[PDB]
Amino acid sequence: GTSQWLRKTVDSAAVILFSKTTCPYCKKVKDVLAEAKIKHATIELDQLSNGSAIQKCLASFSKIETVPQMFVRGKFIGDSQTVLKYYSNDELAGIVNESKYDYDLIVIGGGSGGLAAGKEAAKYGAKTAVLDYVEPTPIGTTWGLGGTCVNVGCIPKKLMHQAGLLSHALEDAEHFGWSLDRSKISHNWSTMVEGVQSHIGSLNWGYKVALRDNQVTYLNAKGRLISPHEVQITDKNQKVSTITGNKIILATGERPKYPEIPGAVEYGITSDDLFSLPYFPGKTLVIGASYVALECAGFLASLGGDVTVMVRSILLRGFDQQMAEKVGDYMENHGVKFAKLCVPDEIKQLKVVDTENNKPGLLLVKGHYTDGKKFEEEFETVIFAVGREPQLSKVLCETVGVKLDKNGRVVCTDDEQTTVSNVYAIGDINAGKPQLTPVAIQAGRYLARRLFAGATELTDYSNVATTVFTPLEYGACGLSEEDAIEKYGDKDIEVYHSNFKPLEWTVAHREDNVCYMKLVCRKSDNMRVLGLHVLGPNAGEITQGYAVAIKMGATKADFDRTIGIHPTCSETFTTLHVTKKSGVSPIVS
Amino acid sequence: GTSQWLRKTVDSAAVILFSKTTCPYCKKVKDVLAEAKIKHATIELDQLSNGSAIQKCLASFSKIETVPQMFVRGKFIGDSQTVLKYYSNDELAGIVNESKYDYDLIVIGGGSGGLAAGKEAAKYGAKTAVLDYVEPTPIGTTWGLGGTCVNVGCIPKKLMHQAGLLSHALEDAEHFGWSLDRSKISHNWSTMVEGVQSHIGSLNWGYKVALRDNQVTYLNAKGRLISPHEVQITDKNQKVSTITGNKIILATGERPKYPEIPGAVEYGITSDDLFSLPYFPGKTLVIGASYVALECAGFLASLGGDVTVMVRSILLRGFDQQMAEKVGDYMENHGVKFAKLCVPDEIKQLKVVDTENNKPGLLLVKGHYTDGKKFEEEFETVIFAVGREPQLSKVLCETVGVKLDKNGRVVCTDDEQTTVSNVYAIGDINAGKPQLTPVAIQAGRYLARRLFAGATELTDYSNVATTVFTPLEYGACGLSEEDAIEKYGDKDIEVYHSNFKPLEWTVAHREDNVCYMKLVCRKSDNMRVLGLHVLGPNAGEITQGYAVAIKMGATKADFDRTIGIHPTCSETFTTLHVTKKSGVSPIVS
Ligand SMILES: Cc1cc2nc3c(=O)[nH]c(=O)nc-3n(C[C@H](O)[C@H](O)[C@H](O)COP(=O)(O)OP(=O)(O)OC[C@H]3O[C@@H](n4cnc5c(N)ncnc54)[C@H](O)[C@@H]3O)c2cc1C
Ligand SMILES: Cc1cc2nc3c(=O)[nH]c(=O)nc-3n(C[C@H](O)[C@H](O)[C@H](O)COP(=O)(O)OP(=O)(O)OC[C@H]3O[C@@H](n4cnc5c(N)ncnc54)[C@H](O)[C@@H]3O)c2cc1C
Ligand SMILES: COc1nc2ccccc2nc1CCC(=O)O
Ligand SMILES: COc1nc2ccccc2nc1CCC(=O)O
Ligand SMILES: [K+]
Ligand SMILES: [K+]
Repeated sequence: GTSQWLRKTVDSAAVILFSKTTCPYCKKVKDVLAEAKIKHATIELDQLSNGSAIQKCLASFSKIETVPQMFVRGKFIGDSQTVLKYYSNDELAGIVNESKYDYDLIVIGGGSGGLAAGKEAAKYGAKTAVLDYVEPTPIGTTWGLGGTCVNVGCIPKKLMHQAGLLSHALEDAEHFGWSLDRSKISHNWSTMVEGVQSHIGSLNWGYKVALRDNQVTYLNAKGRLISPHEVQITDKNQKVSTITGNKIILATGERPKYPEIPGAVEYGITSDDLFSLPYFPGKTLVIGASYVALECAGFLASLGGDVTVMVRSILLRGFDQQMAEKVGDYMENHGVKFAKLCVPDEIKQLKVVDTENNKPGLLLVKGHYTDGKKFEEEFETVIFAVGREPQLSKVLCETVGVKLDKNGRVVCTDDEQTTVSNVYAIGDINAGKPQLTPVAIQAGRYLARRLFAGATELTDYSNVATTVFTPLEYGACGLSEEDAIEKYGDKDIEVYHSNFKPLEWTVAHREDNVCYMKLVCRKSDNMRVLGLHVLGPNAGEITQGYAVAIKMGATKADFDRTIGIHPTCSETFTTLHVTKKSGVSPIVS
Repeated sequence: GTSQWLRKTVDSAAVILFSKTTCPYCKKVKDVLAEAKIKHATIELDQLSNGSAIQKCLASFSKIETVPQMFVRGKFIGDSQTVLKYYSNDELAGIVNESKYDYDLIVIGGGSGGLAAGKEAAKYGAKTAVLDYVEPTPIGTTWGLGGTCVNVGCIPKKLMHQAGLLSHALEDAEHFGWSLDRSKISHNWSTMVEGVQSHIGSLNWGYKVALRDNQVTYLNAKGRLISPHEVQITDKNQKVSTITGNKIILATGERPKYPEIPGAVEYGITSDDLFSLPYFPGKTLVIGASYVALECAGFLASLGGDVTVMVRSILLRGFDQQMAEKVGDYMENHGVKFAKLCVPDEIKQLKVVDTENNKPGLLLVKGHYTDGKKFEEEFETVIFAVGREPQLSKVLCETVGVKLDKNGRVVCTDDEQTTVSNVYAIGDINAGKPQLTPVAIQAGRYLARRLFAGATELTDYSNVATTVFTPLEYGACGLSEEDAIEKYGDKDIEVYHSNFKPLEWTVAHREDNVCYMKLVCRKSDNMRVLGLHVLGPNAGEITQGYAVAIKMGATKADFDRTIGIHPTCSETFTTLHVTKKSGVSPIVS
């Protein structure tokens, strides 16, 4: 293992120093490198149990077993005397910059994964380029650096969710003694969008500054991988050039799908357009039943919108269906209409968007229900939320030899390596991985450390917690109840559950027995918690800490022995006792 | 162990059935007991690794080793034939009700611990009485069943905190696009108190119904333990009688202290009076620096109050002092005034409370600073928050033989047993234990199960998480940084930390680099997390789940391997990297 590790580490590191913490010669090299502004990885052999074995293996590359040893791009450069020789002769700059390639790393895609990977790689002296380009939506929407989450995903969706939550805060404030005339209070969509877009603008700028401050080259250019080490770039002026890189990270993400019906591309919008929409959507139809569809429907209804969701089959396919039903029931009871078992056939235009006075157009949506009844209703805005897909050319990928699956996603090893050994894929294009921002960031930063700092830690994609930011939020970590029963059998599954009522909801006259949580446990494995599920306010804050306990193998007894914090929603997890097998109601007084 | 356990279990259980899950004779006894409405504990010997040993030990009490075996108050009553004989002869009711004592359990105190203990004991057929009496405050305030938390603690404090948070929600709503004229919005104290008191009233009633539905006797009476098994009760009419009990649970809690200065008792109030105060406090002085003092000052300031806190030395003594400073700094920057290194000398009355128009009086407070300067300022309300103390007669406790410490709290074994072996103490009077509602409830329910259902599980009082519901909340679990350094030495402690900014605060134009979290870790124990600390919104929701991971022995690597939920405040715990030893700033972009 030690020999294989050392060979890979030496081959891939841009600039790396083998050192010991107590080694004055090591300190002298560190001081020279720091004076010369040369960034590098450092491995302290006296902080590794196999450090003595590593020292002996180093002689296979350098012919010495002493520290310090400095390497550049797979070549031993010297001990302390040799490094100080290069410095004193003004040779050291030329040596640490010598490469077959323009860059140690080229990241194609400046989103959650690619910016994380690029910034982290640059810290170890990898000469890094990040390419980002935002192909416009069909109506011409575009945005700045930072990817889906920053511009058209997690950040603006959660801000618009917060504007929706503040609706309920205005209602609650009267019950808690605040004197306000709600009959005279309205929401202004464009004022909210201006706020959200000013924050996004601060992130676009922040990322450009962060790349500049890490000596990363940012190119606003479309990248195409044309051979293992060569990236063709096309700038805004349609000027084409080629740059070369040692390691390549594909981090190009996905874009919204459209249904293949007349009028969809011409008259509908997607989440890409919604978060900067210059006009209030008005009476809205959301087609789809993903977390995006329900999140978007939810905040638009809480901002005073007339909202309908058109659902082909079920809500939140792949999530726990009991929890998905409760999420949708809350929405239907709080102002969202559902056209269930219904699909669209055509969108017709009745009015064009007013691009001068910022008002929506008008659309006729024709569809049909499974019962044979026609759907025909006017909406001001139609939002498709029917899935996202990667944008890689299947032909070009095959030419370079990067394997894709039938969905067009990249087939990777558990260390993000593609079938082209210097090329890696992270984030939403990595086939089979949870499509989440913190996953892409951990994958990118951990990969950068393996490539350029001799790290071994892999990303753990198991039991990744999530939250759906519907009007009543849904947090989960681990298996759905149905998936646990399919895997282990009904006889080996115990489910503990309870309704609960936030204290905040009492004086506000909100519902009893609507917030709900459950633990899905394995009887034969000491009642191991396989799945945790919570429907309630602040569900992401609730869920996150339990994700650490589940990663560690938490059992029901671990939950029971922990004392609650009172008064909280989360403390209910520490006192669950009603099982589903008992048939006793989970409702509470 | 098995023999000692069985003897204690048989001696203390009111009604207990030794059974096996697959035992038709056992089912017949269960069916008779259920028909006769006889509640009991059940131990299924085939669900215990030492069940076969227990069966053999049972013959020391019953002369048989078969199941079922039924016991009442330490006496073997019969196998299946004998129990059906008693039933068929109408003798079984008289047998299961025969005792030397009126009650199996008398709980003195109907608060967090005592109601938890009493309800749980009654489930196993313990004939239970709960005594509760609320001695009026000096101004005559009293309230109903449920104890400090329900009436004058956690429940109303967190509701008034929520009313305060909704102030900030009104401010935030304008930035998120809501059109409201804040210059015309005011708070009505009495409307909020009416809401809070209607919820408390629903809990007072709920508890009385819950005790009735568990066949618990509720006496609104002051109890005094006059011998190990005899409780003298004094009813509202000053009528005195004696009831007897097998087990006694002392669960009498604490009441606020007053400083020994002129005017304090006559003109000041405490948290006991604040939560039902019929008039707005108006310009308020809070004397003290406990979590109660700061929680109360905090919500009164957010409800438009002119509030000053008079601090003798430090804030939140016994909490992490870095975190206490940040808590107080946030308050001082958001409308709370602090009179630091100051003590009161006298309260003089300037105006009497208007009990007809619900307005406060007026008070002159005279005190002094450590620098020798006089304090002399008028306030409408003066709230003392200078500590709480138990109310047990030191003389009577000595007469029965219940040992108290120098603070008047009860000295208990790790199973809540006092120096009088049938008498137990739970909750705030249990010397050395965290004074928290969920602690009292877990202690009471776990004790009831040991007394009456043969349970062995003890309450774990280690690493109990807390939250201070100041305007910016502070959640913690485990050691303060200073206490970790005192225990293990500075060289063995590593502290990871970061500022952070809630996404909710961006568009709302709230502060960068004010919310803050840290992990206090032990270097020599695999970077074991000794203490977790977070200052930010929803800090109780954030902290609770990590308390399970800390109970399980979480390390920094456990935190790092877990993936964040985005966008949340809690996810910052999964990506901490800045150490205090590095000297690198914890501020973030
Ligand atoms: C509406 C919505 C809400 C979401 N909410 C959440 C949430 O709350 N929490 C969460 O964790 N996740 C959420 N997600 C998922 C999250 O946005 C993604 O998992 C994350 O953005 C994926 O990051 P990535 O680096 O794979 O790609 P992206 O962030 O999509 O970045 C890829 C970038 O590469 C660019 N690019 C594409 N092709 C090229 C090319 N040839 N050359 C150069 N650049 C190119 C793209 O235009 C883009 O800028 C949400 C997604 C959406 C759509
Ligand atoms: C302002 C404030 C805020 C708090 N906030 C929180 C918080 O947010 N979270 C938290 O976990 N904890 C909080 N606490 C602590 C919590 O209230 C206590 O830890 C908890 O109430 C203790 O329960 P207990 O059963 O020991 O006693 P108590 O709840 O005090 O109940 C004891 C009862 O016995 C009665 N009694 C006394 N003597 C006799 C007698 N001789 N005969 C009969 N009855 C008698 C008392 O009047 C009372 O009704 C707070 C406390 C205060 C004061
Ligand atoms: C994963 O996407 C789907 N998978 C399915 C599998 C089996 C049957 C139907 C399915 N429908 C969808 C996507 C749209 C929908 O939820 O109806
Ligand atoms: C625990 O209560 C205190 N302990 C102290 C110990 C040593 C020195 C002073 C102390 N003061 C208080 C209570 C009031 C205060 O915080 O000043
Ligand atoms: K518990
Ligand atoms: K992490």
